[PDB]
Amino acid sequence: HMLIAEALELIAEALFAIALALLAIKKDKELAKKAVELAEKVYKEAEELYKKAKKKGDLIAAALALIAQALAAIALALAAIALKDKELAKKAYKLAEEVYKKAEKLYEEAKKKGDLIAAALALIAQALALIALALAAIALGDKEKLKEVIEKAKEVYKKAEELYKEAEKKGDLIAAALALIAQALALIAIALAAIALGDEETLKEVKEKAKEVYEKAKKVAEEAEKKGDLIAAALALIAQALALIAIALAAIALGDEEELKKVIEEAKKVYEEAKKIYEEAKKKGDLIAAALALIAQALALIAIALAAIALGDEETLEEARKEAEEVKKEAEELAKEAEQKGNEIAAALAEIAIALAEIAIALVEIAKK
Repeated sequence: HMLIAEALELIAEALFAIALALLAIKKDKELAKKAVELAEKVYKEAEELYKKAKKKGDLIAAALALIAQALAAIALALAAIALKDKELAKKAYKLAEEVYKKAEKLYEEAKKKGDLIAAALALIAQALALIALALAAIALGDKEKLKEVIEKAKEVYKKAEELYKEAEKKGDLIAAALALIAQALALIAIALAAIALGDEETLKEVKEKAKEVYEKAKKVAEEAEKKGDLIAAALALIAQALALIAIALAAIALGDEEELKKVIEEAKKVYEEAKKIYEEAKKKGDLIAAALALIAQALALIAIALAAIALGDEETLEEARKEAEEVKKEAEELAKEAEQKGNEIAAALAEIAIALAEIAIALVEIAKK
């Protein structure tokens, strides 16, 4: 359980570098270089953790190590846009390609052994790596690289759909929710690539397919709540928020103001539902499920922030910023309670919610002036 908690801490550190790169978009070159140095350090540390997890046979810890590697490449690509550095954008592209190739081998090994949870996490690392490739290709202006992102992301979407159906037939609702997370992240990679290419039809297909993921995640959350699995229910709410982020990105490029207003309404329902799961998880003592509920709250506020910025809704933007600070304070209290009871996994997951809430705050500051 120590290798899993170590990888989750590296995930939170990678998200901290993303917020640093997002804040540099203030237009500060030295701030963008500080986010670069943190991203390369997290990438190297997660590489050593991946080798240790593979040496011990912990496929779950090895997959989480690759997820931190993909988030480190995303921060490197975001710094490339702020610095206009094509040489550094090429390095982020190369590092993201190595994560995609490593996660592909791990997904095959986990599928043959029956570990559906580890296989779903490997697909999440592939989808996150494709987001880094899309951002790096945008900084380079490579139309050939943008088309490769769309083709690879379609393979991740198809692999996650087969894994979701297999997990649903076996009753593994945790792996089924993780498979829907990889689908929503893969659609985000396509949306970013289709925007730079100006593909209206592909953006229209992302919107309808993300709605299908949103409806499937609502069914998993209701089934997990009936069985008493609050961990799977919180993961299903995370997939709901990530699917709404993909719909917002597509509605932004297509100029669908009515769809953006529906995203805010739906994301508010996910945020309120995640608050009920948090109260139920804390009452029964499930600190891992409670931390995942705060993660779903932060992602739901990110979807609200993106839609309100494109709509110019300052009242809703101010509301999401206030709720983001409330999530950050609650996660700090949960981290103290988790370490007081020796639950290092929940303590690391609470740190991920803090970094996610800081990303939403950075998004609000980006639109201010």
